[PDB]
Amino acid sequence: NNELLGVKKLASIYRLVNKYVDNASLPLMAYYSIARSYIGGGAKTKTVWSKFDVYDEIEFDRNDFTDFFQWLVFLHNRASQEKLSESQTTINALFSDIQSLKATLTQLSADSTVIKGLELSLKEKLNYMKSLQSGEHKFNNAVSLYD
Amino acid sequence: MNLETCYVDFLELESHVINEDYLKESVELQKLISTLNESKFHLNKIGIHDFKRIRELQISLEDDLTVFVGDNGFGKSTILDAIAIVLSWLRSNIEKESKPGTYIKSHEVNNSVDVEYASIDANIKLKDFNTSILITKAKEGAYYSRNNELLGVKKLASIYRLVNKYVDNASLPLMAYYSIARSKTVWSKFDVYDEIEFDRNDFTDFFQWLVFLHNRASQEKLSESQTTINALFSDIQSLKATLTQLSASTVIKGLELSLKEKLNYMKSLQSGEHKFNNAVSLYDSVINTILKFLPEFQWIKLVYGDDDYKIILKKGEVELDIQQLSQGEKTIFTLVGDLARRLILLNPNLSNPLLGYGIVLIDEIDLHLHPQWQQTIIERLTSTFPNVQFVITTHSPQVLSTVSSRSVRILQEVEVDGVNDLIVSHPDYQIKGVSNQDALLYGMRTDPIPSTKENGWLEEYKKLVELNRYSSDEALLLREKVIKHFGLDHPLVQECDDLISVLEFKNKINQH
Ligand SMILES: Nc1ncnc2c1ncn2[C@@H]1O[C@H](COP(=O)(O)OP(=O)(O)OP(=O)(O)O)[C@@H](O)[C@H]1O
Repeated sequence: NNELLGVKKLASIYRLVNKYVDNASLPLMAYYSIARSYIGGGAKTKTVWSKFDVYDEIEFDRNDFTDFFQWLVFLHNRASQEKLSESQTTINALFSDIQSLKATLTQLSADSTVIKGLELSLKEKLNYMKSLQSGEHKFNNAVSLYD
Repeated sequence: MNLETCYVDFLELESHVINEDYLKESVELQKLISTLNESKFHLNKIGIHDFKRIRELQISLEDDLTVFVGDNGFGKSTILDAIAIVLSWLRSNIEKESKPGTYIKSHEVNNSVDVEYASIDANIKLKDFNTSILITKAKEGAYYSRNNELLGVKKLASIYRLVNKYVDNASLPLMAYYSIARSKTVWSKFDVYDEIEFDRNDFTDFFQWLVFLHNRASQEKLSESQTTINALFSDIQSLKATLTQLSASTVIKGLELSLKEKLNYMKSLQSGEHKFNNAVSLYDSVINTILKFLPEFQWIKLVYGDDDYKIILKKGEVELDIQQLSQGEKTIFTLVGDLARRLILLNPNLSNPLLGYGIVLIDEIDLHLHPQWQQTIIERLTSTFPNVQFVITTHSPQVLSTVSSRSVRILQEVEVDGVNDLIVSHPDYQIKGVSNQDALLYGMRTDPIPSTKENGWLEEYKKLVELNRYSSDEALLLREKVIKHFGLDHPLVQECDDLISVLEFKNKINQH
């Protein structure tokens, strides 16, 4: 007979902690046999991913390569969506205001004009942009993951 | 301004002038285009001879809407297939001169003893210009009606080839046929114009097409376009920074530089190709068209979540996944999406491409639809695209109550001189706004009340009551069955009791 008390007990702890934790981590197990040479040497569209998708098999072969390609494009589009929207608004406001200051300094033309007010507006925009950052604080965690 | 008169003189001018640019900009071309754009394309008449169950018939079609009502095996699908056969040849000639169209299948010929050939005739009227096309096939008859007469359609095809050869971004008529189950050249978008026939209940394919188009649209918004907007992000700022806060001669000197920068920024836009319905412009136009068709929704967008991606529709204050929709809404969604997709691509010059011209054939519109949906589909179809001709066949009486009586045709079967042939009639009343059963009785000639066995006792009890024999023992026995099946409070019993009381009072007065 086989003795499976230890594995059953250890796995029960992982399932219990996974029950009460939103994004609990799991150990990584993999095996790259000699058949990987033509895994890269040589269906319904997937829309849902999960950490248990990698747990179907312990070995690497065939369709895993295909899934990598489908996963990569999913990451790229996620970055592109976050590149647009409100992040572009701060891009337009902060750069133009900074450019407005820089040209004036370069121009050296002639109440001190409105240079102080422009600098104050730039400082306010920079402070708001810094406060708006969330998560990894570098475009959330999508662009950084792709790079 | 006759089309023929403008066409002949433009052809003569083109022949006289060898140079293409000389005739490219001239009064003859402008006159031809101007009179071509105001013409309204619509079919006028059709005749059928020895085709399937139809022996000999001539049908006149309306200019905006026409509804065919009939039973099973009455040739409703025969008429639509005949029109598709006629339009196939015109489409083939438009694509290329001297190209075969669709032939008549051998099994489609009538199986009568004395038949020899089957012929189809059609008439297309464009403002004042008229044309007619006849296609015929003989199975085994010794004498046939010569060959197909395609002379009329070749002139029209050459007209369209001429107009679109010199001036680009022209317009073409729309021909579509939404059939039943059965079963370069703007190909970058993947829409296929080669096939006239299209099938509904293919929501998966349209969903994937929408997702791929959205990804291409998002890709085009970046890269070199992001550079041009960056330049515009400073010229407008300079204009404001030079004319807004310092209003209160060196200060005015910078305005010339700012205007020079604006003109230089205009150089990049000048070196830009025409939109030609690019990926960005197609997406918003399609989405807005669907939103216009269904005003109950606020917006539609594709959301890439932390792990998944899906399309979210908002109505009221609730957000629904696209997959939560029922079968009827999916069918409407793909039908409107395909119509908008074809209309946008076929009219790249018009400011509002939803004002094109064409003919659309729909078979069994009421398939997979709740009765609450059937009562508003016609008004929305006829209001979203106001310049298209529709030919529709239907089975549901609920749809009929929303259609004017001037666009209703009824197919019957009558026998004349020992030969049974089909006939077309018209309703004798106005059926727009009437109740459901009135529409069923007048527009379909069917009994609205079933002939169930439980009904059999009802009329017998009524008849006994009307003959002043309600006190008879037979009536008393029958009342037990009726009152047991229906109940005391049912309105039908209540009116019967009212009649009983009225007759009793009349008998009391007469007796005294
Ligand atoms: N070769 C033929 N000769 C004579 N009659 C034919 C022949 N082929 C078919 N028919 C007739 O065609 C009739 C059915 O025609 P059709 O398909 O137009 O009917 P429909 O009820 O309008 O169709 P649908 O449900 O597709 O709208 C049958 O009743 C049959 O008698």
